[PDB]
Amino acid sequence: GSEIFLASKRAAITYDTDPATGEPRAWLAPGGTGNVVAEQAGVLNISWIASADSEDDRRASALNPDGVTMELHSGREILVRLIRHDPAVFRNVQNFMTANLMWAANNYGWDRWTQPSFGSDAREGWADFGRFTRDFADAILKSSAQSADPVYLVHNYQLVGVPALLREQRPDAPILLFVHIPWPSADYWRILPKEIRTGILHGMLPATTIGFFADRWCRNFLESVADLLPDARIDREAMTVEWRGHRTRLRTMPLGYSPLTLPQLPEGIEEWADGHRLVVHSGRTDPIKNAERAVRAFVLAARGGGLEKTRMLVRMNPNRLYVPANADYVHRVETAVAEANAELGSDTVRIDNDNDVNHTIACFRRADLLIFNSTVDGQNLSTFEAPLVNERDADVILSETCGAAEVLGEYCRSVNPFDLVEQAEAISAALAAGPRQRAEAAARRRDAARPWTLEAWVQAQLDGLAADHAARTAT
Amino acid sequence: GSEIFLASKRAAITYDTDPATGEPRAWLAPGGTGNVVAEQAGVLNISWIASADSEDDRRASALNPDGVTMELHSGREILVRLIRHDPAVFRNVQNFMTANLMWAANNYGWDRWTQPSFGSDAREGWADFGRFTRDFADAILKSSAQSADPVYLVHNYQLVGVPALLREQRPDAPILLFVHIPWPSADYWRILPKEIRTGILHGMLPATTIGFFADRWCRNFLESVADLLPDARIDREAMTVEWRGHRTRLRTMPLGYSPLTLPQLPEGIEEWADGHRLVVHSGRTDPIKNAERAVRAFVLAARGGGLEKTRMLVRMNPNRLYVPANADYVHRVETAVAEANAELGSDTVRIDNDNDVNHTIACFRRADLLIFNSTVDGQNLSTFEAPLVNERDADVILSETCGAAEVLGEYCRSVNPFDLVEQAEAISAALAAGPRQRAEAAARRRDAARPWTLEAWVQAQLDGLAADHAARTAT
Ligand SMILES: Nc1nc2c(ncn2[C@@H]2O[C@H](COP(=O)(O)OP(=O)(O)O)[C@@H](O)[C@H]2O)c(=O)[nH]1
Ligand SMILES: Nc1nc2c(ncn2[C@@H]2O[C@H](COP(=O)(O)OP(=O)(O)O)[C@@H](O)[C@H]2O)c(=O)[nH]1
Repeated sequence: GSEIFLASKRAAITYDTDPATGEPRAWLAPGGTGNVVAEQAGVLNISWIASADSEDDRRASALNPDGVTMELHSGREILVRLIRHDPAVFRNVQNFMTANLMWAANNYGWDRWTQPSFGSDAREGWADFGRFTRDFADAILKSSAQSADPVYLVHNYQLVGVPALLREQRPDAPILLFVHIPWPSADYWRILPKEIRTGILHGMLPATTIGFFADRWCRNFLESVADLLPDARIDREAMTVEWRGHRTRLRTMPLGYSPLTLPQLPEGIEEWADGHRLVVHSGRTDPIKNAERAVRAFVLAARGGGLEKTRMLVRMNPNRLYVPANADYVHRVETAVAEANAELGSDTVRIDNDNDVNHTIACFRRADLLIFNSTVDGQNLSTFEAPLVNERDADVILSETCGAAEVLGEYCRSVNPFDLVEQAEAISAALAAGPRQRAEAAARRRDAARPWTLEAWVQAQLDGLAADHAARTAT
Repeated sequence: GSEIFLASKRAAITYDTDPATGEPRAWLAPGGTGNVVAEQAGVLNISWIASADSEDDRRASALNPDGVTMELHSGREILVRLIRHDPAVFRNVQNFMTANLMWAANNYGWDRWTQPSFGSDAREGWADFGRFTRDFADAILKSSAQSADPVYLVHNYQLVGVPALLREQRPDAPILLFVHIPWPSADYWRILPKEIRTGILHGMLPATTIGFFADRWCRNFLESVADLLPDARIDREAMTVEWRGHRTRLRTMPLGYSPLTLPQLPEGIEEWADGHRLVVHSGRTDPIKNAERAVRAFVLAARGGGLEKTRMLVRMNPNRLYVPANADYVHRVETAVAEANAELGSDTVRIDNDNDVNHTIACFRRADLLIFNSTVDGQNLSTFEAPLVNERDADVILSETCGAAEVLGEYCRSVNPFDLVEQAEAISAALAAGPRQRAEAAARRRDAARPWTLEAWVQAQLDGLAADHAARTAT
């Protein structure tokens, strides 16, 4: 029976009051990673350590300092411990991860000619990240003080410094670090200031296993290590790092969707889309989602004819609008949608900006063509969800730089996300395709997407960690 | 006796009139590559094929379509053949090579989030590049039609398509291709439209040898091949590619300086610099030269004290001012220099913009600190010339992303060109260093730079090509 200690940037908890008694309730959101880990076979118990990121979170942590036991179905339970970081440190590290710095570092945001220019702001953000990293390590370790053989699962890029600190106190523990975002090319990674580009590698490599969604990110990580750490010896075939006694295995662990996640359309959208084939692009208000280039490509396609009764919905998820790169991205999309309507006709392209996840699934079902043309994406789960719920045999245009292209690229229209001509031709070809060809393609697409569930991904992590821990013990 | 056929974008020829007779003269500029190749031992004769890029070049070409024999010293000669391309095709290919496209592709200019967006303009530029590529191949082959065992030396990025066309007609010939600019990471190279990113590789790989200035570019090239061509088999150790029968060797061939290049200062500059230590940043009007970040770093250093009697000259070489990225780069430097003077005092930082190699060498000699902090640079020969002529024991700040850092990085202050804090600290430390420490460092620096001459680089090319041709013949 494994004793699991899961660390992640957030533990999705819903806070409200009971509709009958009014007593305050806090219970876990279904479909989380912790809820799935607790269901696995070799799991005796599980603790979930995450950050307090709301005012409710701060009360819950202060009022239950060592963690609260939350009941799942089937009589399972998790000890959820929320860390109350320093407010000033937390807010700076949160800015440290946005496109103001670290997001642009791992999601290919800088042109090098004009950006970035690291000042004292980067040195202070890095110092605050260290304090934030120790906050997690001490909490994880204190939560696992009484465990004989704790198993550590460290998720999200915010925790890349945690493995070294865990290994410092627990030399023999299995430590998995999983990064949900891409790893950039060695030349791109070393844009970062020296203390950050090397210090981040020093924090991850003591892990037993480092997991990414895609082979490409594992490859770039290995090249970044070989480039920056001369005493490190990499093996691209075996996917391993040898560094100061640490043996580290790099693993690709693709994720697709959670069945528990898979309603009506947003207000006005159904009537607006009536009588028209509906092109749908969906994604967060993040520059990587590439909705501006999608809109331009839809215009280049419409100039080629055949799109007279076709409209485009740019479904958008508001997130971190306070980041200049995100707001600018919305502004650039709004411009392109304005110019698209100014040439093709009023109400040809529409933007819908909201958090209703049911509205997005409703858009997935209605779509006649799905565009997921990210400039880069750690994986992009929407490109798995959308074909699985779409009952219209919609084609899928998928960027080759999405992590999901390694799994689904053969079953989609794979495109260079920077080439408007190629993307316009894919839009035109996808809509010219007949009903029978689209139906057979969508069946092959759904079959390729179905196996990549949350549970299989968690099983991949545990089995993978178990095997590399056995290996690291022998070597 | 080898029969050499050198191809390059330009053959530097000076046209004017005799000061006594007035008859028009056309003779080769000393120190060119062709003049040095003709001087080697195993060279019986040599033909130099290049583009006509002036009106004098066009009249010279029209009047000698098969080439004009130009006399060198010691009774040697080269057949210089200038190609008269189609003006509309030529002008489009020149734009194809500028930062409007291909320069940004190999010199890391795009942020991916907002640039680039390839339209029909890229498809047409590529078609014109093909026509331009055939112009060179037929000219090279027609110049080598009567040669029994021709040796082909193809220089400059404009000719990356030439090796395949030569190999098409001369299956057994030694073909060297040398690229003077960096090769980007595989993830970055594949920004380009599919027909370009693969078609450029298809044109390069039939070469017997592909040469770069730095190990990093050879590595990135190999990774680009392995990523884009599944039938290609690379060997990172042996530095080779196996593709459709072609055996291709990748070689690093560093170049430093030409002794023939190594006077009066620019007007006003000597008096302006009198009584002050002079920081000197020199480079073309190209965004990669990074003069904007150098000026900001000089300001961060000056805020730390110790620079009260120090001034900095941003020496600039106008080149392709018609390119938006170059003009914007000049504008951004002017802004930074304006704000530097508005904070530290009038006439602290000065820009000197003109094309005069003698003025730049004079600035090299006067400098007390040299900054060559390129965002990226294929090699950067200025970082070799400047310490070799500087008689003031000036320190050298050298960007780690310059190809020259592979040779001189250990002997300079190597910096991350994007970190203003690190670069400011290097400026401060370089100016705080005492006379004796700087003198021993400059002596070691000159000793490391001295062997990398033009002649040694040409010998590297011929010896390297000879060895790879013997290997390719056996296999
Ligand atoms: N909360 C919320 N989630 C959404 C919305 N639209 C889509 N989603 C979900 O967010 C996820 C998108 O993740 P992914 O495509 O990997 O891109 P990410 O933003 O980088 O995680 C999918 O599971 C969607 O079902 C929305 O409006 N609100
Ligand atoms: N024609 C001309 N050449 C210059 C000037 N200033 C410097 N140079 C030379 O141009 C060369 C610079 O090359 P390099 O540093 O490799 O950068 P590149 O411009 O990208 O090739 C050096 O040989 C300098 O001596 C100038 O004002 N005019």
